[PDB]
Amino acid sequence: MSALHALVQGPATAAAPRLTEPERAVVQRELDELARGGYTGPLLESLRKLAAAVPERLYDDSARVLLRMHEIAGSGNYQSNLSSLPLVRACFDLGLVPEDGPGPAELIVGRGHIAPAFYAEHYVRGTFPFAPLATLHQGGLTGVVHQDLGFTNTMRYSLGVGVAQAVSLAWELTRRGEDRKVVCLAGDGELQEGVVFECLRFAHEADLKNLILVVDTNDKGIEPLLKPLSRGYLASYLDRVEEVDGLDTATVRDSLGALLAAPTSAALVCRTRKGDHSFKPATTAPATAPRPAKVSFANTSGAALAAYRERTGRELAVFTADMAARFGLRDKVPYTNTGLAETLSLGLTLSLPEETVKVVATDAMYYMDSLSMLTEATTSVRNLLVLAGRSWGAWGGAHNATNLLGQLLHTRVYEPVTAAEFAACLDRLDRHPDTTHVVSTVDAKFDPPPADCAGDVDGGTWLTPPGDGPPRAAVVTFGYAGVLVAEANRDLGVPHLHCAALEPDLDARTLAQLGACEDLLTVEYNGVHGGFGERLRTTYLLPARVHGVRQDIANRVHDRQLRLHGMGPEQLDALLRGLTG
Amino acid sequence: MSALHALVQGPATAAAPRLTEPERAVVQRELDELARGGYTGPLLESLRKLAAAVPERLYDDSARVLLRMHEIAGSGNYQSNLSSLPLVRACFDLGLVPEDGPGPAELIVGRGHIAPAFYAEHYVRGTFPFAPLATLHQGGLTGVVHQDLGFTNTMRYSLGVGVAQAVSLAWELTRRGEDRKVVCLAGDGELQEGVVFECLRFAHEADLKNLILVVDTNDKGIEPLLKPLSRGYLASYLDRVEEVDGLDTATVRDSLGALLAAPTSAALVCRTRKGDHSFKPATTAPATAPRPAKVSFANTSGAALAAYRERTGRELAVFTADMAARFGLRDKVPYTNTGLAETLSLGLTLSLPEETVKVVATDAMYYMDSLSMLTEATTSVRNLLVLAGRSWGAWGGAHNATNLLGQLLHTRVYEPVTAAEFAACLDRLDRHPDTTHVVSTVDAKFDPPPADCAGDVDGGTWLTPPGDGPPRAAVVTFGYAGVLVAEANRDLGVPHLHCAALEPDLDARTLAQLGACEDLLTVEYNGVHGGFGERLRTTYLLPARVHGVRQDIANRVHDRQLRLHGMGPEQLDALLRGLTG
Repeated sequence: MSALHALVQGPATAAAPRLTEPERAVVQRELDELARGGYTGPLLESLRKLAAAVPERLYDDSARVLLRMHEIAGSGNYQSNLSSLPLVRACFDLGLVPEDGPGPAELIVGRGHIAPAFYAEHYVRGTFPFAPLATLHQGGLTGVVHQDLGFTNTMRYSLGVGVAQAVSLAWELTRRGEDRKVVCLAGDGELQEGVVFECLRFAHEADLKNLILVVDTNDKGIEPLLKPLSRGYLASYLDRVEEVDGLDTATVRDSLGALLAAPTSAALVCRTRKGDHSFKPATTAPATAPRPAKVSFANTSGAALAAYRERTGRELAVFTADMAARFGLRDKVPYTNTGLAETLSLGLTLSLPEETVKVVATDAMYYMDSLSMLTEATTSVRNLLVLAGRSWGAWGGAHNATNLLGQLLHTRVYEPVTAAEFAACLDRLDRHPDTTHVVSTVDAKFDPPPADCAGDVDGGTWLTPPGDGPPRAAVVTFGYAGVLVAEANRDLGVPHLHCAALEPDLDARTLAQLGACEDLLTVEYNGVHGGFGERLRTTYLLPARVHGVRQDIANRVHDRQLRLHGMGPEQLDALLRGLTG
Repeated sequence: MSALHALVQGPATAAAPRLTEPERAVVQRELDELARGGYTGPLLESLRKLAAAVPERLYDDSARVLLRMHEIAGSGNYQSNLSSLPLVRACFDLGLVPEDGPGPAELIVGRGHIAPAFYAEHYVRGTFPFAPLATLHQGGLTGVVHQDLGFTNTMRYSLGVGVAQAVSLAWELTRRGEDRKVVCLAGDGELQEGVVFECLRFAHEADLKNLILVVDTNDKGIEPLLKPLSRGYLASYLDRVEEVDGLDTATVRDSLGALLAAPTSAALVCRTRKGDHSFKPATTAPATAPRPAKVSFANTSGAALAAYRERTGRELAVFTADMAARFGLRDKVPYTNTGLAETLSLGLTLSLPEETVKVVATDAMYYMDSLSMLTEATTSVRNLLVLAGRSWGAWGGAHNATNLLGQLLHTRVYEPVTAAEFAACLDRLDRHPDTTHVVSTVDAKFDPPPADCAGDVDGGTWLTPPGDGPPRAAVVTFGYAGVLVAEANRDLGVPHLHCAALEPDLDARTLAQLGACEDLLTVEYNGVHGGFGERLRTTYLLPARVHGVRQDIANRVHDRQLRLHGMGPEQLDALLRGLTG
C-alpha cells in the first residue's frame, strides 16, 4: 500500500466526529475514491489527481478554509498565516507557482511557518482535496515547507537557511548563466541571526544580480522587538530595497511583477502586522470553575530560580535567547532579552564578575550554532548555568542537542523531573564552582513522580526497588522517561532505577546488583547516538539494550510523536511485558 | 617548584646554542637569578620582578628584539606584528597598559596573533626579561593573548570572540553605570564572520556608548580579499568611524587620546599593510641541490581530487572556507573562495544538482560554528565530501571536532594515511550516494607507511600481523597514530591493527582473534571523548585501555606537543614496552 493512504487515513477519520455535515460528506467521499485504488507513487501529483477526481469546491475564499484547518488541528501559527495570506495570493496570481512544469521563475520559500497558507490557496484552484486538510500537525500534512508538496525547498528545525538555499541556487544560475530570477521569502526576526548576514555578504561580493527577497516585517517576533529591522543593513548589502503593505494583494503582485522584469538583485520589505504568535482554541468547555493551567517543567524554572536567589542571596544575571515567555521566567526573576541571537546569549556571560551566578536558557536545538563559543565559556567563566529545553512538538527536533552539549569540555548535563531535583541542581553551583552545569527541562504535562533524587542527584534512585533473590531483569531510565515508564509500571512493578545525570556516578552496590540481572534495558527520551544507554555501556561495560529516539524527529503533536518513536503508553507497556517475558 | 621555572628552562637553554654572546650571557645571568630562588606564585608579576632584578637593557628599539624572538622560534606571524607594532606602541604611550593597578580605561585585545608585540614593548620598559623571549611558540611564552601575562582577556582557538568579550564588559559597565571606556582590538578578516555582527547589533540596540573599536585593515587576510571591508556595515551599527594609517604611531596615539575623552561609542579603522601571513626563516643550509619540499597530507588533497575527476569524468565544485593555500588545492583543481565564512562554505552546497560531486574543506575546529547547517545538508544533499584538517600547531586546537562531526545524522568519518586510502575514499561516493563522507587529513610530515587499507577502507588492516599461539596483547590504532606507532614498533613488532574509519566495521575473524588477547590498548590521535577507543568499547564490548588526547590542546609547535600528550616517540616506545611487559 502507498504512503499517502497511511498518511491521511488516521487523523482525518479521527477528527471526523468534530466536523460539519458537508465537510463530513466531502471527507467520506474522498475516502471513497481513495479506497477505489490507484493512488500510489509520488505524493504531490497523486494528491492533485485525487482532488481533480472530485471537482467539488466548498469555499470561494481561502481564509475560511485555513481557519477550518487551524481550528480542527488546534495548533500552529494561525495569526501569522492570516498576516501572510496576501503574499501567497499575489505569488499565486503571478504564476510563480507553476501548475505543470517549470514556471517563469524559480521560488524559494524561506519561512518555515507559512506552509498551511499554500494548502489554503491550493483548495480554491481545486488541486488539493479536503481530507488531508483536517490532518494538520497530526502526521497527515506538514506545518513546515517540504520538497514533495509542490515546493522547491526543504526545511529543518533551524532558522535562516532559506536565504542560504536561495543564494546557492542564484550562484548556480549565474555560473551556468541563464539570467533566471530566484525569489525567496524571508521573516522578520530571522535576520537577527548571523548566517543570513554571511549569505547576503557573499551575494554582494560576487555581484549577484538574480536574487530577489520578499521579507515580511510584522515588527514583532515571538516577543516585541527592541528596535525595528535595520534598514541600512538591508540597503548596504543589496542593490534595491522597497517596502509595501502586507494586506493589499494587488500592490504586492504589481511590485513583484515589475521587479521580475528588471534583472537586478533587490529585496522587498512586505510590511505586515500580527498578534499573538501561537494559537489558543475557544474551549468547548464553557465558563466553569476556573481551570488551573497544568504545569509543564518549562514553567517551573522561574519559580525555582527566584526561590534560589532568595534562599542564598546571590545575584542572578539572566539571558534566555528571547524565549522567556516559554521558560516561565516572566514575573519571577528579572532578565534581559537579546532577541534571535543564540551565540550572543552565551557571549554576554564572559566579562561578568566571578561572584555573580549567570543563567543561559533556550531550546537545546539552537545551541548547534554556537558550540564553539560555548567551548570557550566553560573554560573561562565560573558560576554558569545552562537550560536546554525540549520541544519535540509539531515543528521538529534535532535529537542530538543534549548529547553534543554533554561532550564539550568541563560540562555536566542533568534532566530533573521534580522540584527537589531542580533545587539540588541549583545548590550544585557552590560545590563545583568550575564545571559548567546544564539543565534539560521537558515540555511534558504530567503529575509529579512520587520519589526522586532529592540531594544525591548524581546517584541512582530506585523508583521501584528490586526484589530479593536472583534478579532476572531490570530497567534503567533517564529523566522524563522515568516518569513515563513509572505510569506504565504501577501494574507490573518492574525494578526501575532513575538517574538525573547524563553521566551518572553509579556506585558499587547499585552496579553490583544491576550486573547480576540477565537482561538490561535502557529507556531514554533523548538521542541514542552519544546517549545515556551507550554512555553506560562504555563506562561500565553493561550488556544492555537501548531503545531511545532512533530516527529523526518528525513533525507531529506530542501525543502522536510519543506513539511514533515507540514511546507511547501502549507500546511502552508492551515493551515492559517483553521484559517480563 | 614553581611553574615559571619549568615554563622557561627548557626552550631557553635548548635554543642557547643558536644565540649571540651578549644574549647568551644575559640568558645565563637570568638563569642565575632564577636559580637563586624566590620565584614562585603568579606568573606575570614574578616575571616582572625577575626582570627588575637585572636592569640590563639590550636594545632601545622593539622591532629588533621582536625579530630576534621570531628568528629564534622560526614560526609565528612576524609580518603581522611588524604591521601592528605602531598600534601597540601608541597604546603603551597613552598608559592604556597600566604598570600597577587599574588604568584610566579597560582594554580588550581581540586579535589572537598580536601577543608577541606586547612582549616586545615590555622589554624596552625593563619589565620583562630575555630568557622567556627565546621560548616563543615552544612552551615558554604564548603566541596568543592570555590572562596571566598582563592582559584582561583570554583567547581560544576560534575567532571573533574579542568583540564579544568587549561588549560583555561594556554592558556590565553600563549596568553598574561608571561611564568607563572599553577599547577593543579587531582584525580585518575577523569581521567576515557572523558573531561579530550579532555582538555589534546588540551593542547598537541597547544604545551602548562606552565601546571603542580599533580595527586594523591590511586589505589581505590569509588570501587577498575579494572586496575591501564593508565600511557601510561598520558605520550603520556604530556611532562614529574613523580611519588612519598603521605606520605613524603619533596619529594613532593622538586619535585614541582624543577619542578616550568623548563618551560615545566609536570604531577606529587603523589602515595597515602586510605581506605573506606565515613566516619562512632564511635557511642555514646555503644554495645547494634543490630541496624537494617534503609532503604533508594537507598537500596531497588537490592531486588526488584532480586524479579522481580525470579518472571518472564527473564535475567537481570546490569550496574550502578560504584555506586553499593550506590544502594544496591550488594549481590542481578549480575552486571558488568564500572568505572567513565557515557556515557559508556548507550552505552553498544545497541547491547544486544531484549529479555534481561537491567538496567542502577546512580545519575541523571551525565546524563547531556551523553544525546546525551541516545537520541539514547531510539530509538534503547528495554527493558531498567533507575534509577536516588537523593543525594542532602553535595556535591551539579543539580536540573534539572530529568526534562531533562523526555524531551527526548520516555521516561517516575517515582518516586516510596513504594515497590508496584517499583514492578508495573518493571512490566511495558512488557506492553510498546518500551518506555524507568526511575525510580527516593530518598536517604531519612523514614517509608513507608500507601497507594500508587499499580498497576495504571500512575494515581492519594488519600492519604487523599477530603471531600464532595464545595472543597475549595487541594494539589497535587509528589513522596518523598508525604511522606514528609503526615507526616505534619496527623493533618490537607488537601485533598492530590499522583502521581508516572512525566507526569501523570489524568482522568476525578480526574481532575473534582480538578478544582472546588479555590486554588491549588503543592509540588514537583524536579526542578521547566520543572517540575511536570508546566507540569500539560501546559497539563491541572490548575491555580496552584508551590513551589519546586527554586534556586540552596547548600552544606549542608540533614536536613539543607530541611530547606533551604522551605521543612522542620515546614515550610511545615506553608505552609499547609496557604492553610487552
